[PDB]
Amino acid sequence: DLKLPRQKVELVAPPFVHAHEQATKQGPKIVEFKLTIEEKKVVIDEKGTTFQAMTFNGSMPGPLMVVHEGDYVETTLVNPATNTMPHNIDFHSATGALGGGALTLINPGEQVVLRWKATKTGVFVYHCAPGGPMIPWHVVSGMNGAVMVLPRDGLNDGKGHALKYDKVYYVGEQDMYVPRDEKGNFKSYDSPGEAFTDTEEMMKKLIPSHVVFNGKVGALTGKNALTANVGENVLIVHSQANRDSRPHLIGGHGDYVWETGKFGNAPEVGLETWFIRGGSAGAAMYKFMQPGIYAYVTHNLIEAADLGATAHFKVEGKWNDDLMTQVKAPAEIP
Amino acid sequence: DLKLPRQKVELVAPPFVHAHEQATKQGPKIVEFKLTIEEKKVVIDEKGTTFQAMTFNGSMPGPLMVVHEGDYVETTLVNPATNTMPHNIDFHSATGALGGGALTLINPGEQVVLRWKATKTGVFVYHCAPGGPMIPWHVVSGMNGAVMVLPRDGLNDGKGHALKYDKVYYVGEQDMYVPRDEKGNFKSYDSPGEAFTDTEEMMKKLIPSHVVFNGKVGALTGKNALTANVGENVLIVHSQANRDSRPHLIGGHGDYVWETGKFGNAPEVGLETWFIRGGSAGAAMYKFMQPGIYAYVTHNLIEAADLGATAHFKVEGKWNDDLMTQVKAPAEIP
Amino acid sequence: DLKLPRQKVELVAPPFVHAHEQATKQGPKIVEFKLTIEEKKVVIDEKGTTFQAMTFNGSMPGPLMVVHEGDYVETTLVNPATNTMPHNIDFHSATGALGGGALTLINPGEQVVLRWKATKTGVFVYHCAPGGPMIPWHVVSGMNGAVMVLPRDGLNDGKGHALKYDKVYYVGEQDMYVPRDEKGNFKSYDSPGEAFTDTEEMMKKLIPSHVVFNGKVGALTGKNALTANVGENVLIVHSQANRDSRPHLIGGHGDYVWETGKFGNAPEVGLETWFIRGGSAGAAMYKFMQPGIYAYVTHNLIEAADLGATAHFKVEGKWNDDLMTQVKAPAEIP
Ligand SMILES: OC[C@H]1O[C@@](CO)(O[C@H]2O[C@H](CO)[C@@H](O)[C@H](O)[C@H]2O)[C@@H](O)[C@@H]1O
Ligand SMILES: OC[C@H]1O[C@@](CO)(O[C@H]2O[C@H](CO)[C@@H](O)[C@H](O)[C@H]2O)[C@@H](O)[C@@H]1O
Ligand SMILES: OC[C@H]1O[C@@](CO)(O[C@H]2O[C@H](CO)[C@@H](O)[C@H](O)[C@H]2O)[C@@H](O)[C@@H]1O
Ligand SMILES: O=N[O-]
Ligand SMILES: O=N[O-]
Ligand SMILES: O=N[O-]
Ligand SMILES: [Cu+2]
Ligand SMILES: [Cu+2]
Ligand SMILES: [Cu+2]
Ligand SMILES: [Cu+2]
Ligand SMILES: [Cu+2]
Ligand SMILES: [Cu+2]
Repeated sequence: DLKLPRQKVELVAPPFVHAHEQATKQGPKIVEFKLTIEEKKVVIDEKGTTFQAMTFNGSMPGPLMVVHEGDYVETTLVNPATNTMPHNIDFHSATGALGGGALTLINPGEQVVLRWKATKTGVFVYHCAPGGPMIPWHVVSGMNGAVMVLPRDGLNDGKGHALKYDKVYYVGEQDMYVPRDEKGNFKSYDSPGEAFTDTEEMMKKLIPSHVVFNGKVGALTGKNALTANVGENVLIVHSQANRDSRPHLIGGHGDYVWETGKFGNAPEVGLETWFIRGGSAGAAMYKFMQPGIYAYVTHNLIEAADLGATAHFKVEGKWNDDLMTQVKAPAEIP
Repeated sequence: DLKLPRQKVELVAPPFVHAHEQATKQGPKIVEFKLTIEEKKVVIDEKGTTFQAMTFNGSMPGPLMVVHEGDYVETTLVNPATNTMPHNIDFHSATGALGGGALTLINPGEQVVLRWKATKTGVFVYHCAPGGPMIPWHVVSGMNGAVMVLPRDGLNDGKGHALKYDKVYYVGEQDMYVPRDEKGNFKSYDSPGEAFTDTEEMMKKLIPSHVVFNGKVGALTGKNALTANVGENVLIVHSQANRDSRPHLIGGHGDYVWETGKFGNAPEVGLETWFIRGGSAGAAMYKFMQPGIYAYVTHNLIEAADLGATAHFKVEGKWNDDLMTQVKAPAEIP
Repeated sequence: DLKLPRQKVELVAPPFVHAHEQATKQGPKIVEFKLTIEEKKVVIDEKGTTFQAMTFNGSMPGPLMVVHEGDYVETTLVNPATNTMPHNIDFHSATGALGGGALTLINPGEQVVLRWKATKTGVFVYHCAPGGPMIPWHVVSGMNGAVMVLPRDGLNDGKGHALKYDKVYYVGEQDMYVPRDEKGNFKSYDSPGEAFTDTEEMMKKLIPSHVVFNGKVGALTGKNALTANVGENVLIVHSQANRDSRPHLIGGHGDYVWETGKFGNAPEVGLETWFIRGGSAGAAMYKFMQPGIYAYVTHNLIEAADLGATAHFKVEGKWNDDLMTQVKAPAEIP
């Protein structure tokens, strides 16, 4: 029925985001994406703890999909025979059939093609949701990502002005539940199925062992720190499919923040810390003013420093002594 | 002193809501309600776990009371001699005397009549609050409900347009704390008083055993699923008197959401997931676009799927293939 | 370089706030503050539990600093040789160098002078953040306070009207993690260093033993209840540097609330309960209408009643029977 132009997107791994337009002169298109599910054992911390992950496209989070209002998003979801479990996909951006979940349940060896019309603007979670107790399990095993639906005129501040970002990053936060043995060491398992009983028991107690960005402690640091230059406006999309978070850029602010993540609402301005409700994505933009290292955290600092939820930015440019200066370096008290 | 017309309301059990006007040509009235407290042992899950509940009018949540701005709400609170504990009522909608709590403490065998002027619009929690450690205990035992204070002109979108709902449901969410024995089985108790010591010990650790809607796992499913038709605008009032929640309609959205619950503020639009602060009620309206089953959850999916916090909607009407379609059913990967 | 007038502030202990102007005709100044760090063992509850606290200026929270937009805040941070640990300060109001933390690390025996320009309006957390796992530890040991950056025209309602408070209080909420011995009694320690291992183990489990205002159970009660008169507009600044909170004034409302705490955004109106994201300060103003006792709580009522997070207001004036009246005192049921 649907006679619109087709455009393929090459997805890229988080925290990066596939190339896209903000404001566009294009009309509605059918935008084609492929997600291939991968179950895999991964390392989640610097001590070598392992984890039975379940992923879209091999990453935690799944990649960010970007379209415009009124596009049709046509996803080929692939569950190779090398996986063990059925899977599906639920888009919080979509209308009907449990977000798509009721139309996309696929066994290992199968694929399905779902299309949904992008009638709601904002950033939104997508996640697997097979049914029943498998829903939380697949999500907290890593099977969640996000999609961004931009207005065709790009972003605005609510107050008629365009808000154009120079770059965008996607920070997906994952609560993980790794059981411990009697000795107190984290357990390792041979399969997701073997991990399930212990993992569910822990899940129901509601306290994660790890809270990470991009799948692992320290993922968005060192070589893989986020970057910017003084003067650049950076959009940071943050999602959490199961559990609340409170993002904060240490040494910066949220200049324009959509904490509930939906562009039909004006952004709030000048925030210190914002709030991502579990089951949602939000977004914050900041124009960097100072060079140096920043930490981007959830501001439960226990989670940030001790459970894994810290990213860095390394920012280039000239220090601004008007905004901040060390008037007197550390010295002995007179 | 107060010479206004009197109107009696027949309360109805949640999730339903007693008949009322949205916009009205009536002026202020004294609106009369009766709440009769019932302490009772109830079943809270499909395994037969029992629970020492304390209720207004026999239900968890207590029933939704609906009035208009500037009405006077005159409540006869009754504590029959068949109960064991003192009780009272605190309305977050009311001004003075700890919300009414300091004027309504009644022993078994007593009743009291409190009137308060509805000067604040929105949805609001009411709950028992006897004093001290009994406050949390009575609340988490089930002694909470909500009241809705509508503008006399009905609801609006902030942007001069009326927002008229076709039906309203009240979802009261309850965190419950049922201790376990050494074997790991939930305990049963002969009285609320006998449950108290174990229950308080658990409460202070801040992790519920169950998180339910309408008093029990699965209460708002099967026969008792919520219903709608494609084209109907449904208001969903959600309250949580003690603990945060993050509502989400799976396959839908919050078209207009007052997550802090107060109609003096414009609604937010197009939300995926919203946030009910513990100690509050909020409200979301959605116009259904697709038939079929929806789940309405808190989007901590562990809580939703594993601890009890899932409702269903069954929606009648015609499927819209423009909004969503299964382009290719599950098939073997080529 | 900076040739502006200098003004010294004499800080005062919370919940009080040093004298300041709301609207002002002054231009930018360099506003001088001194904070002297004190590590000390304190009592945190009415049972005599002790706690290894780390403080700015001897108090939990640290004192509220008040300036205006475009002022420069020049803080002398002093770490006397009588302390054991290094410390620093991070202002969420400031731009660059991890909020100042990267420019203020001082060993016992040292002091440092940091200046930052107040370019963001609102209430903001400040806290110590030495590095790594020490960050959460110093914060949850008490090393956090707040700063308020007022517009030069004072506060407004977003809708061109001034919002002038008659008094302001600062409620700093502290999550505390005091381990228990095998017997189940809270442990005491001879030094912060000796407390660290047990305290970190508990911290990572994310459940506080105590949640207090102004450093101790019952701190803002009795002699030290907050006060008001009917007719007075009271601003209540609330901060939580590590963990969410949901403030509520029992028997009142938030007439004007900036829950995210930033004055570039209009306040919300008529709230029952608001939400302070961990890592932030927010503010609520209320004009008292009724005399008597109010409780100001976090509306996790377990936390409020059982873990320490209750303050009182004692309010003088004339009871308003229009707003609320006891129509019939407790009596036997007919
Ligand atoms: O930022 C969204 C917010 O801005 C307002 C204007 O106050 O509308 C702007 O954004 C809309 C969505 O992009 C545009 O359609 C509109 O033309 C533009 O003024 C609000 O209505 C909206 O909530
Ligand atoms: O939806 C509430 C929001 O709308 C505004 C207009 O932007 O006011 C509307 O609602 C008021 C409350 O019902 C009415 O009194 C008013 O006349 C109407 O325009 C905002 O002021 C308010 O925050
Ligand atoms: O309350 C802040 C809110 O109000 C608006 C008007 O709707 O702006 C007012 O506040 C600004 C900050 O103090 C002033 O600069 C402005 O002149 C005044 O109208 C909004 O723009 C703002 O979000
Ligand atoms: O801003 N520091 O946690
Ligand atoms: O929207 N699904 O959890
Ligand atoms: O408002 N009482 O918890
Ligand atoms: Cu899956
Ligand atoms: Cu979901
Ligand atoms: Cu009671
Ligand atoms: Cu209450
Ligand atoms: Cu310190
Ligand atoms: Cu911080």
